[PDB]
Amino acid sequence: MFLQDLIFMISEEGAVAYDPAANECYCASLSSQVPKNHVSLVTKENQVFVAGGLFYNEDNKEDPMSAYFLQFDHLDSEWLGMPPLPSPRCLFGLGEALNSIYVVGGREIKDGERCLDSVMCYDRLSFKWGESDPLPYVVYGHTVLSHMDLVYVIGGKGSDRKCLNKMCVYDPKKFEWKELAPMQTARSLFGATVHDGRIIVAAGVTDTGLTSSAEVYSITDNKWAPFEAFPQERSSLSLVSLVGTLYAIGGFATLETESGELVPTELNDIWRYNEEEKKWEGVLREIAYAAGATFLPVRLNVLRLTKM
Repeated sequence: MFLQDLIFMISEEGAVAYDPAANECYCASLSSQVPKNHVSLVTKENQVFVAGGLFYNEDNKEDPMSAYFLQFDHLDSEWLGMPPLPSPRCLFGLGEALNSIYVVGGREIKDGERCLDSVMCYDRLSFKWGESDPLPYVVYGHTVLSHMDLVYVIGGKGSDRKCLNKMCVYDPKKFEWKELAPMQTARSLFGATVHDGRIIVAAGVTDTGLTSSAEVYSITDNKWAPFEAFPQERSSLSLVSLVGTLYAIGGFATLETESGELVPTELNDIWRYNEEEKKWEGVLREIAYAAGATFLPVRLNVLRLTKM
């Protein structure tokens, strides 16, 4: 057998792996160890990390709260403990480059909820956390992407709590943050991925609502262009590129009830981008029930999983 590339859905309820081509769904983990509020990343080498939540640390009188840091154990479908993130922040993003995992920006969980320009780095050889070169601006709710040992920071909200069209990139070899071309539409809490060597963004919150808009960025040319709008305005949409196909998954949308009420609603649906027609197409209404799920492309041995 060879591992198969699947959509991996992570939440407090467990981990579900979905093959969107066969429409087969598998239970990858029954563990609850991932905190509801979390972010996740998969390395090029298929290792899955999660950070989030909050807990009282054993050891620190000055800063008594830390955040969980976990790594998925492929042998027993449990989450392995790691040295915790010594920073009780939220609405941050996770990146990776060279032999480090990066926790980028965000805002403080407690008093005054300061927005952050700080970057915490987990050194995978030494097993220690520490501070890396700070961002050029404070930012939370942004998306972080990792490609060719660069770490991209896209959108979010800044020091005035307004949405950003900015994008910047970190090169750890040069210790250098650089500003890249901005998006057309400022957005936070949005979906983004690298796909066929370009960066694609979709949906998001804006300063006074939501957007369905999408855009595509050429890394080579440092230029944005419009991309097929997603069919619905949403917050916290996820994009996942899986063996050449772009998928859009979940997030919050507005339900109009029979009586005309406009109610926010959380979805775990999946759509695919039809490249030939340049259109989004529904795939499933609900992968599984979850709140606050994240989604990644992950290779797994299907014969070890429980079919659902």
